[PDB]
Amino acid sequence: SMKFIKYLSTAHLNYMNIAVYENGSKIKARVENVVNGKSVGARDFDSTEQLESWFYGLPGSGLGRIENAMNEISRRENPLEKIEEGKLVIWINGDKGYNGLAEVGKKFEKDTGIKVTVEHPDKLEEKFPQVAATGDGPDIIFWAHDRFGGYAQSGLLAEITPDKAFQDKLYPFTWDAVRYNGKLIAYPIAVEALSLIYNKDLLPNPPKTWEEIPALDKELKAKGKSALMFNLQEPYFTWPLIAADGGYAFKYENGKYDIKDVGVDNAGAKAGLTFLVDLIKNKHMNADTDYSIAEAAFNKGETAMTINGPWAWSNIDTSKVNYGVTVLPTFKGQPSKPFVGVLSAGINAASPNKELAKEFLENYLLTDEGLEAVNKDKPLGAVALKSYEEELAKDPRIAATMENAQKGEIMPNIPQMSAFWYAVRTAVINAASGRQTVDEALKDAQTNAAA
Ligand SMILES: OC[C@H]1O[C@H](O[C@H]2[C@H](O)[C@@H](O)[C@@H](O[C@H]3[C@H](O)[C@@H](O)[C@@H](O[C@H]4[C@H](O)[C@@H](O)[C@@H](O)O[C@@H]4CO)O[C@@H]3CO)O[C@@H]2CO)[C@H](O)[C@@H](O)[C@@H]1O
Repeated sequence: SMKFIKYLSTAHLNYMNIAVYENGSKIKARVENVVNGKSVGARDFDSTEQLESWFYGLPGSGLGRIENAMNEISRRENPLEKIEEGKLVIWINGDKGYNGLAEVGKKFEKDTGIKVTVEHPDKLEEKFPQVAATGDGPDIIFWAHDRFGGYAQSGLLAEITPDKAFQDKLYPFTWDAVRYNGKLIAYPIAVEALSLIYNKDLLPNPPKTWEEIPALDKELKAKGKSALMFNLQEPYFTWPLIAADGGYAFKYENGKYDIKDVGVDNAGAKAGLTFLVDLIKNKHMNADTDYSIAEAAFNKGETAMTINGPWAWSNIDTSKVNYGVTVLPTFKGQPSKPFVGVLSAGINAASPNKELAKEFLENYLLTDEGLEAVNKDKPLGAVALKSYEEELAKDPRIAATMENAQKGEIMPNIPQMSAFWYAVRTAVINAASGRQTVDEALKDAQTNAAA
């Protein structure tokens, strides 16, 4: 879906260039490190013609104009469309099929004359609670369900009330993910869980255990390859290893979560992160690997494995790597325990388009045809819609997604999940980079999560 076409500049500036991709039916241009593929920024374009007209229209010339292009593409991507009556503004994260969703918007616009804009503003899930509070932001926000309880607690979300027959179309556990204080606060879309992704040409049988990875990396470095690369910057990707042997966010009792019973600093969590840091101290992995570096390395056949969600699969299809999707490795004999997210669509309490939003979500998006259009852009994984899931469940990659999900946990949607994530992210980066030891990083994470 992300298919490389060319570098824009004939000469690399400071080992940076602008990588131009065919992105489904659109174009994406990224400011990339030409050595490790690290992406510094990106913007979408309708077509190569629009890309060039934009580029030929920038100030400067020669390499100076490339630089200006890089500065424009690499600066923060801010919300552009403002809420208006008779329009829908949608925010969804940049790794999801937002062009497919826009196509669902076009079906809505054809039927109703209401235009539907889709954006992926940077840090949309942080921008939302600050601007929706004051009447701005989008009509509809997409994120995994863990963010939504914080939003609901602050009054930022309309209560959603699909009728019983609509509720019967989605799996009951996906409704539970978006239930907060006895109210539905979002429409569940898809069920996400990390899986192990491996190159069958480098690795016909993936390791069952994390403990095999150091030896695997040893023999692959000899052939100039890596065993495993994945995004070390976001705790979502490292959590499954941290949870495997006992780590948890909040203990869920008979009825509720106990925000005072935090488990980011127990023996299991310490063991998982220690194994992670040991991979780095032994140079099997690099503390600076982010999402783009790992993706580029795996899709070019430089590393035998990665850890990612379904939103990444079609990029690998395009790369033509002979890949498999399978259950995460065990740690200490215990299954890796990924946090399961339910991609969910909430309606802004400040939206003046609440009935149009409901109509868009229920009768356009949450249909076999609507989800397929999104899925064709970036795969959704398992979907909350039973009719569509029963067809997707025949795909072994979906079966593997659900196996990892079943070995994991649905994320809590309580307000403090935000604090938990921020604390675990700081703990992993500090332990990975050697700014802190494992024990002292997880001790601080313990503190920051429960406050
Ligand atoms: O300033 C530091 C960083 O702060 C911001 O990131 C925060 C988010 O605001 C928090 O919400 C949380 O993020 C969670 C996320 O809520 C959770 O759903 C999951 O995200 C997955 C997602 O489900 C999946 O579909 C796919 O998109 O991958 C996501 C993981 O990247 O896990 C997140 C935690 O890793 O915590 C993060 C900080 O870690 C801000 O957005 C960052 O840009 C900023 O650097």
